Parts: sequence; C-alpha cells; structure tokens
Amino acid sequence: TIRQNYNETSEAGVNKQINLELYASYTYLSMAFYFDNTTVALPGAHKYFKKASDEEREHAMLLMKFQNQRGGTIVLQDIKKPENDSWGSLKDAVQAALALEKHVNQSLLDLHKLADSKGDAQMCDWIETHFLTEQVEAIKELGDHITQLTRVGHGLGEYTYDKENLG
Amino acid sequence: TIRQNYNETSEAGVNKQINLELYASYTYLSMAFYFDNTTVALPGAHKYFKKASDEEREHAMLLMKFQNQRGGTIVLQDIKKPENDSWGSLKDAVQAALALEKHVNQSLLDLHKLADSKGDAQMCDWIETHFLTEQVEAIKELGDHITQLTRVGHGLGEYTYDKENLG
Amino acid sequence: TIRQNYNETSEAGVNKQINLELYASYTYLSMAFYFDNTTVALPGAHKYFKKASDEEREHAMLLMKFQNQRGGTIVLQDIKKPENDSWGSLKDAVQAALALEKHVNQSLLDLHKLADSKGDAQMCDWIETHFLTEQVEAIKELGDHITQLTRVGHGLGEYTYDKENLG
Amino acid sequence: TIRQNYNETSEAGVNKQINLELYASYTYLSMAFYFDNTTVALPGAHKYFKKASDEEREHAMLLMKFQNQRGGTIVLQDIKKPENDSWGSLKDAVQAALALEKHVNQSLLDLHKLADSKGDAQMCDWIETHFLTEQVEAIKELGDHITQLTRVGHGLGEYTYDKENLG
Amino acid sequence: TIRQNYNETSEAGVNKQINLELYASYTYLSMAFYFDNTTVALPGAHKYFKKASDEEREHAMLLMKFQNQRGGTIVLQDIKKPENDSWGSLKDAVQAALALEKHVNQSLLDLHKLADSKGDAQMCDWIETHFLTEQVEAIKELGDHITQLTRVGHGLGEYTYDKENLG
Amino acid sequence: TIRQNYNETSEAGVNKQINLELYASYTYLSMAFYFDNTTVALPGAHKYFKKASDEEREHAMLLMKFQNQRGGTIVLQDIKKPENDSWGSLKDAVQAALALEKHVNQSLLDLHKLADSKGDAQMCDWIETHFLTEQVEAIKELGDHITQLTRVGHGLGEYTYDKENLG
Amino acid sequence: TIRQNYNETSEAGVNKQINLELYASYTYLSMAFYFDNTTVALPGAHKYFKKASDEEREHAMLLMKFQNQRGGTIVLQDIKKPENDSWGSLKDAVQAALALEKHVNQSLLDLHKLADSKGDAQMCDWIETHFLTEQVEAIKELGDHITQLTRVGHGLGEYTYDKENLG
Repeated sequence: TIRQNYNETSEAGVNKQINLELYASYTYLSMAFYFDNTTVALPGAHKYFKKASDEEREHAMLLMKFQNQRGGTIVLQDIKKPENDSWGSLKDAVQAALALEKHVNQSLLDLHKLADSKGDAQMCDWIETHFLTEQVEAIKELGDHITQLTRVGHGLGEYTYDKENLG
Repeated sequence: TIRQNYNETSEAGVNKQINLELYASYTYLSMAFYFDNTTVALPGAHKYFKKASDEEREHAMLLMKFQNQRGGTIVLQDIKKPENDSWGSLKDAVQAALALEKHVNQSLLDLHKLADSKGDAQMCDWIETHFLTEQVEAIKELGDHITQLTRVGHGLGEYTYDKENLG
Repeated sequence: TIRQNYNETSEAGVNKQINLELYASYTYLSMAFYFDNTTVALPGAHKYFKKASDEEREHAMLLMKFQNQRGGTIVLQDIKKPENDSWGSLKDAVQAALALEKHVNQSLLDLHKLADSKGDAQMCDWIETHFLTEQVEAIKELGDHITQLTRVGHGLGEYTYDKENLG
Repeated sequence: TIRQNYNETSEAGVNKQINLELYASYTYLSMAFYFDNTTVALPGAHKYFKKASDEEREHAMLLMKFQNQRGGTIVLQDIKKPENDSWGSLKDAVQAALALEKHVNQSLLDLHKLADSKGDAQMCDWIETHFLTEQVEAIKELGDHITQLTRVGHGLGEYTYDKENLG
Repeated sequence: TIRQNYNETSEAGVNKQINLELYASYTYLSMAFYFDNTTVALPGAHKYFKKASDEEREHAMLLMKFQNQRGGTIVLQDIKKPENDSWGSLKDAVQAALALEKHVNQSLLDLHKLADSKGDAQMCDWIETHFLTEQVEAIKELGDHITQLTRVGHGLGEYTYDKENLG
Repeated sequence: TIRQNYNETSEAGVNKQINLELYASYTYLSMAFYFDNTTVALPGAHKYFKKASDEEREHAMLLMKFQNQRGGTIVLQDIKKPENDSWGSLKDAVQAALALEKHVNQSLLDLHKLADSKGDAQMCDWIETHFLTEQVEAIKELGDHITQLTRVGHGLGEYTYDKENLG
Repeated sequence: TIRQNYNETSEAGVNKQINLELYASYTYLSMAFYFDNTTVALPGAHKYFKKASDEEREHAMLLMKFQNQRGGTIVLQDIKKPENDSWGSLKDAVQAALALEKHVNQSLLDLHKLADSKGDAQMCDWIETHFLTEQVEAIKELGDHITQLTRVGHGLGEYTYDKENLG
C-alpha cells in the first residue's frame, strides 16, 4: 500500500544488485586477508581492501533499505565465492578491483536505464545520488592507483606505495 | 528576460502544486488540533501533525520561490477546507495522511514527467532533489506508523505509540 | 463536560475569526512572494511579509487552541485567495496591509462585544490579552510605515526603507 | 483611608471564595494521601494531587492578600472536611476534581459578575488575571486526563498513566 | 487612517490624565528635594520620592504613547505647581501622597468607566494592565508606611524608618 | 581503461564548455578591473565581479576534473578576450552578465541534452548537481540586481547599491 | 588628472605583461590537470602547478591594479592556449616551467629597462618590489627541483618527489 510507481522488473533488478554488492564485498575481504598472509605481508593493502569490503557491504544495505522503502520485497541469493583464491602482486589485485568495479558500474547503469523505461524518476535519482558518481570516483581512484603502482615498480616501490598510500 | 527553457505548461503545473501543498498543510492542521480536543486528547499526534502542517507549508514556499526563480508567475487559488472535520482514531488519521501523501506524490511524479517532456533538466532535478525522495521517505514512515498502530492495538497501545513514538 | 459559560454564538465567532486569521496569513504570503519576483525584487518586504504570514498563522492556532480549551468544536472553511494577484509599490502593499488589519481588528471587537453580551468574562480577557493590543500596536506600526514610505519617495527611497527597516 | 471603590458585597464574596479555595486545597490533600495508601499505591497521583493542594492553598493566600490590598478585612470560617474519605479509581478522583474546579470556576465568575455590577474595574481585572484563565486551563487539563484515563483503561493503563503522566 | 473605535471624549480624557500624571511627578520632585534640605535632611525619603517622581513621569509618557497609538492628538497644558512648598514630617508627606494617589486612582477609574461607555475594550484593558492594579499596590504601600510611621513614632524612629525602609 | 559509457562527442562538449567558463571568468576579470578605474571607481562592483571571475574559474576546473574522472583528454583553445573593454554603468555590466550567464546556461543545457542522447546517466546528474541549479540561482540574482539598480537610478542610487549590496 | 610621470610606452608594456602573466597562468593550469590525468596520476605535481597557476593569475591582477593606480587603461588580449597539450615526465614539465619563468623574467627586466629610460622611478621600484626578486627565487626553486628530479630518477624517484616535495 506504500508501493507506487515501482515496477516489478525494477524490483528484481534491485534484488540482483544487492547480491552483486555482497559479492564485491566478499571479494575485497578475500583480497584483504590475502594481503594478511605472511607470504604476502602487505599491511596497507590489507587495511585498504578491508574497508573496501565494508563499504560494498554498506552499498548492499542501501539497496536493501531502498527495496523496503519502495514497497518491494528482499530476496537474497547465494553470495558466490570469489573468482580467485589469491590475487597476485599488489598491482594485480588493484587491477582485479577495477574490473570488478567496472562490471558493478555497468550493472548500475543497466539498472538505471531500466527504471528509466518504467518511468521511475525517484529510483533513477536515488541511484545517481548514491551510486553513479561514487562508482565513477571509485574507478578513477583505482585507475590512478594502477598508474602509480606501475610507476614505482616491483620490490621497494610496492612496499612504499602500500605503506605511504594505501591506508 | 530571466525566463529560459521554462514552458507555459510547466509553470501552470507548479501553480497547482503550490495549491496542493497548501491543501496538505491545511488538512494536517485540522488533524493536529483534532488531537488537542478534549474528547480525543492525544498530545503526541497533535505535536506530530502540527510539525507535518508546518512542513507542507515550507514545501509550498519552496515551489513559490521556484516559480519566481525560473521567471514564472505565482497564481494563487482558494485553499479548500479539508475533507473531514474529525479524523477518528490515531491510526485512521495516519491512514488519511498516507492517502494524501500518495496523492501528493502522484501529482509530483506527473509534474516531473511533464517538465521532462518539455525537456527541462533543471526542473526535473529540482523536483527530484527537494521532493521525490522526501515523499518516498515520508510514505515509508507513514506505512510503518500504520503497521505499528495495528500491532499496538486500541486502548493502552494507542496512547503508548502516541506518547513514546509521535513527538 | 468541560464546557462552562461558553455560548454557541461565541463558538461560531471564534471559528470565523480562525478563517479570517488564516485568510490574512495567505494574503501576506502572497505579498511576501510578490516581493520575491524579479520584476519587484524587494528582499526586505519579502522577509517582513513572510514573517507577518507566520504570525497571523500563529494567531489562527491560538484561536484553535482556545476553541478547544473552552469545549468548543473547530469547523474549518475554505481559505479564500487574496483580493489581488499583485500588490503595486511597497507603499501600496503596506497600505493594503493596514486595511487588512483594521478589518481584522474590527471583527475582533465585534467578537469581543458578544462574548461580553453573553457574560463570558474569560473570553473577553483572553481576546484582550492576546489580540486587541497586539492589533493596536500593529496598526500603529503600519501607519508609521506608510508615513515613512511617503516620506522617502519612490525609487531610491523605496529601496532604502525596504533594506534598512523591513527585515 | 486606603479603601476606595471597594464594595462591602465584593468584600464578603472574597471571604467566601477564600474558604472555597481552602476547601479545594483540603479536598486535594485527602486525595493525595489516599493514593499514598498501600491498598492504592499510586505514587504519581500522590505527587500530582499534593501539588494541586499546594496550588489551591496558594490561591487562598492570593485572595487574602487581595482583601488586604483593597482595604477589606479577612474573616475566616471552618474548612469543611472533604466529601469522601476514599476516592475510588484514579479516573474516579480526576473526574471528581474536574467537578470541584467546575464549581470553583462558577463561584469565581459569579464573584466577577458581582464586582462588575458594583463598578469595580480593578477587581474584575484581578480575578481575570489570577484566576479565570487558569481555571479554564485547569478544566482543560483535567478533561484531557480523563480522556487518556479512559483510553489506557484499568490495570496496566492506570499504572502507566500514574507513573508516566501524573508526577 | 489608524484611528479606530476611539472616542473624542476618551481622547480628551487621556489628555487630562497626562496632565495629572505630570502634576503627580512634579509634587514628588518637590517632596524629594524638601527632604534634601538641611532643616529636614531625610535622605532615604529623598531617594524614595525622587523615584516616585521618575515613575509618575513614566506614567505620563505611557499615556502619551497610548494617545499616539490609538490615533489621538497629544494636547499639553501647564503643569501646576504642587500644593505645598514644604511637607512637614515624613508621615505628613506620605499622607499627602496617599491623598494624591487616591485622587489619581479616582481619575483613572473615571477614565475606565468612560472608555467603557464608549465600548473601547482595548482602552479598558490598557488602563487595567498598566495603571489600575499599580494604583492599588501603591495605596496599600502608602497606607503600610503610614501605619509604620505612627508605630516608630517621632525622632529616632523617623530617622530609622527613613534610612532602613525608604531607600 | 577507466573510460566507460563516456561518448566522444560529450568529451568534445566538455572541452568547449571548459573554454566557455574560462571566457566568462575572463569577462568578469575585465569587468572587475574596469570598476577599479578612477574614472569608474565602484569598489563594490570591483569585489563582486572579481569574485564571480574566481567562481567561473572554478567552474572551468570542475569541468576539467570531470573530463579526467571520466577517462577523457583535456584539449584547450585560446581564451577569447572579452567583448568590450569598458562596461558602461553598473546596470549595464549587470545586464551584460545576465546575457553571459543565459548563454552559459544554454550550452550547459545543450551539453545535458547531448549526454542524455548518448545515455550518459552519470554525466547528466553531474551537470545537474554542479551547474544547472547554480545557473538558475545566478540568473535570478542577476535579474534582481538589475531591477534594484533600475529602482535606485543613477547617481547616489548607483553608489549606494554598489556599496551596500554588491560586495 | 591622476596621471603623472607615466609614459604611454610604459603603459602598453604593462598591458603586454598582463597578457604574459595570464599566459603563464593558463599554461600552468594545463600542467596541473595533465598530472590529474589517470595515465599520469601525480597528485603532488597537480597540487603544485595548480597553485602556480593561481600565483600567475594573481600577478596578472597586480599589473591591472597598477595600471589603474598610475592612470592608465587596461586593454585585454586573447589568452593564447599553452604550447603543449601534455607535458611528459614530471622533470619535463618542471624544466618547461623554468623556461616560461625565464622568458617572463626577461620580459619583466625589459619592462624595467623601459620605465627607467622614461624616468619612472616609482614604476621601476614597483617591478622590483613585486616581481624581480620573486622571479629570481622562482628560478632558484625550479632549478633545485630539476636537480633533485634528476637525482631520484624515473619511477620510484618520481613518485617520491611528487608526494614528498611538490605539494
């Protein structure tokens, strides 16, 4: 009875993005503690990625809160385990994160393009306010990270950028 | 000479939104002082609804300011007296407020699709920023109030929800 | 059961002073946003008349609270739109205001004359305490405002009084 | 040689009201301690009525002070013991106080109407300033209380209103 | 243009009350500096009566401010010289001020009766608010002083009551 | 490798908008120091336009930061010198600025239209969030200034508005 | 009638320098945002050159202020777009700024030598006070930077100097 201008296809897209943000959260947590293994031992990457895990779990909860505000119903799925068990050099993990965030961006845009076709002006603006520029700034951050990490090279530079920059 | 991309039909629609926001305001004032009558005596509801009345008046001034900013012209109408002189129990009045808020939301969504068809980016963003999400938030709040007022039940519970939740 | 020494003619009297007060709130809010128009651009009168709109809206609620205190029943009517869509010069606006407040004042005294003619000591003293002198002091204020606005003249003077004295 | 415009009849009516304000005081102190009885044990009503009894003693001292200000002589009578020795439910006692304060308001308006017929402008205003509006608000407060006492009902609702609202 | 419900006779009354208030002021100033004289030399009464002069001139200015407010025209007259050049003992001086406030009080009550007959309810409340109760309190204070000046008697007692009570 | 859903015409439009806010920033610099001339010497207009010149500079910079954030390339052109070398009366300059801002507002709305047509949801919300409402507020502000500057006229009115309002 | 000892030729040379200080400003702002590009991502150089560009804009405003102080008229020219659209390595951009500031120092000494030949003692001193020593220190700072950029080398040394020393 609060539901208004809230399409069922939009409702299911919210449900798939919820799962999607949880999966991003689970993947970053895996990166965080891959950097906590003694054989890797990059503490700033671990701090940085652990908070990336917290933020994406906050994205999933925004989507959940929004599903309820609009009169939708929350339907949770399995959160697939991450696609790798270890994540390589630092630059490899950051490159993995960029690819993850671009796929997350693309789904948000698909979700956006979808509420638009259902005439859902509020849902469109809600997604712009909370996700579309944040995703854009997140992807620029990572692009910068990858360029700098190429600059300072393997070895002493990877340590330096992990300490003086990530966290 | 300050008018720029402001359609004659968009302006007329702001003028009717001004009236509707003033109608909401006057209805909530009726609700506020109904709950201050000795045969009802619910000080939470009165506080709560007096605030609501104040806010619907602020929305009406926003729109007037918005008309003036975009080069339009405020044209005022009578403010129709509210559909009821008394509003029953606490839950009933809450339900009337949900009914009115959904009606105000549909007028806003209509006004949004209108400016969109005249291709008025600034106006659609304006409605989104100041209104469309506040309507969703308020419609969710009213939904929760009707649900809890059902859980608390008549008698002691109506008083408790009124005292400890509303104002 | 709380009603005592409260004639049904007076209960009707308060109800219609309520409407009259709300009408003045709306007249003034029209004035305040007429002065917000680019073609007019008098920020001081905008502030001043906006304030005056809230103060008569508070007047209306005193009466509503009173009606309730004595054991009456509020019955709201429509709030008729203002006499005028636009308000001329600043002096023109202030002079219509003085007219409004003398009409209002007159009906307060016709409402007083009749709580008196029914032996309602407390109504008369409540009207005196909250209304008769506040009206007097306002009408004097507005008369001073008309005399000064004549004094400083159109154009630069109108500006200066608006800026330096109204808000 | 301080007496001026002070009717002999107004003076005796002040003396009877003095007795009536004390009568109220003693009735309230019998309520306040009935609710301190273990068979009743409502500490919130006890607090509440004890205060009321101080209030009504204070009123009595206002009238005595006034009789001295206007050149009259205070003549004291027995303070009749209250009408009951126990006062039933909390709602029973509140309705009973509404009746007392109803009688007192009638006695005060009749006093007002007496001094008005004797041309005593200062007396009329004094009664208006110290008593008549605060009797109206007292009757408003007690009516409201009764309505909320009927709403919360007997048992858990009586306890709650005792503890939360009275005292 | 501001004048409303303000009779020509009352306006003449406000003018005579103004002259009386100024006359009052000028008699207390005389008393004040009579006590400043070496042959009298009562400094507490000099302080006291000087404040009574300052306060009676404030009364004169309120009435003028009331005249301007109601749309009257202030018409001023000679301020007659007080009735005595010297005022005997401290008790005599108070007895003359008791005589003087009672004349003022009678004139204030004549003034009330007379706006009342013209149905000027604001003017009746105004005289009640600012003057009527104040006259009563001052006559009681003056009578109180007079009884005490009898009790302390002549000599050392007049000295003591001047220093320790007046100022 | 960060570029995503960013069209290549949009990227061109961001560069020409960059050139357009620098052209404005430079026009406002010209105006600011024209009023600093002894033959003109309006210090308030100096401050005011100097600050507008900084704000349009920052507009240019936000647009370059967005080009970078979105994965495009900044290409700059000559900053065309302002269209006049002197700016007439104060009211003339504020008219030139309204023209200038309405032209900016047109290209921003052409850039919004244009990204919309490519489906660039984030760019649209970016222009609404930083530019479209800011434009509308500046235009209203400017039109009010012209209306007031008209009212106060030339001579003392121009000096006064310069000093008390602009800067 | 303020102009004194101010040669026509000195005046035009001030105007050309104004253009040259702005030219520097726009060249630096193109550096500052090239280093904000993801392919470069040197936030320390971005901070650094953005500041330099504000500095050089400020210089421009000094010259405009001076041309007004000495009775001349400011004549604005196009601001030519910088020489490159991207600026290579961090050391490449610093050497390039050293060359710019070298040209500017030459243009400023030639301006100095011009006013000296025209007997303009105040102008010579002004250029000495606001520009010539702070060009020398600017050339000193940039030389030092280049030497430390050649010392830390490309890769890890570039990152470090960016982060630690510039910004």
